[PDB]
Amino acid sequence: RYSKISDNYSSLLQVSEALGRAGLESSNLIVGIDFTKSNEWTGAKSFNRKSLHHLSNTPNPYEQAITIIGRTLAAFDEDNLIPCYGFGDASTHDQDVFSFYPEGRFCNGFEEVLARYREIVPQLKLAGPTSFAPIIEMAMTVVEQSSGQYHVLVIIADGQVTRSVDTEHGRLSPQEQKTVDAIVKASTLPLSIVLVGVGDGPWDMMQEFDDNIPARAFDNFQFVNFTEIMSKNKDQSRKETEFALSALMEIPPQYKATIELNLLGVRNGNIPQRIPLPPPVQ
Ligand SMILES: [Mg+2]
Ligand code: NA
Repeated sequence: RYSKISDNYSSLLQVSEALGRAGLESSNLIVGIDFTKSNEWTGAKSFNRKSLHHLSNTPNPYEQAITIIGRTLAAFDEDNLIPCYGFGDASTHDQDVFSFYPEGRFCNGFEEVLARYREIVPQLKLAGPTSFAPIIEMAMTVVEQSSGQYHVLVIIADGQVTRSVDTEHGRLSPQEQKTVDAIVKASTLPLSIVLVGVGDGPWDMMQEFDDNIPARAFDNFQFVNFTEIMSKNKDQSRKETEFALSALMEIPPQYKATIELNLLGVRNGNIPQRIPLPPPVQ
């Protein structure tokens, strides 16, 4: 489907212009980066047995995804300010997020996101387990504090939310419970959530995860498999446009939904204020 569309898109500029014609207006971007220890081994097939957070003269999958999404959404970002958070390292585990800059200061453009990411990475201790509840709750808090301006939260991760050891008997983990609850509660705000999967996975459980999210006033969640798209044997430009479209094609409909439900521009009033930890760096 996005493959069929991308066959006509040679640049991210075209994708940006298409999003605009599709109704997307002022749109803000929040980025959350997975710093769990599994990043050390989920690059076995997709990244030459290197860590997915390996730094070098070629971008790792996190840097690549940030670049494509950032370049595509930049045109809609009026203040160019991107709240950016890490989670899953030893300072946050599955409980918190940390801001890329102290005092929760936002990054100035995706270029600063990328630069600051490279500074932070060598100082982190990767940990776990995996929950997206803190990062989704952080995004909720930012949306509320902005008085309901429309945000897209892009979570880039190398593994699904941690499951129960007794998952075979239908039991949910607290990580699953809180993450699903956060997705549902986030639908009371003008907020879209895109989960970008990098690395080997496994990601075969995501369709089912999506299907099992409880009913919401609008569908505010998308999963996109970066690795599967970028592993196709076609030109770089069209792998990039396919990924951009696969991640963002549904953003303008979702935006329109937040207007129809009168979520846009208002405070919900029921949103706990999550506080980001400082970046755990020198
Ligand atoms: Mg992981
Ligand atoms: Na913004």
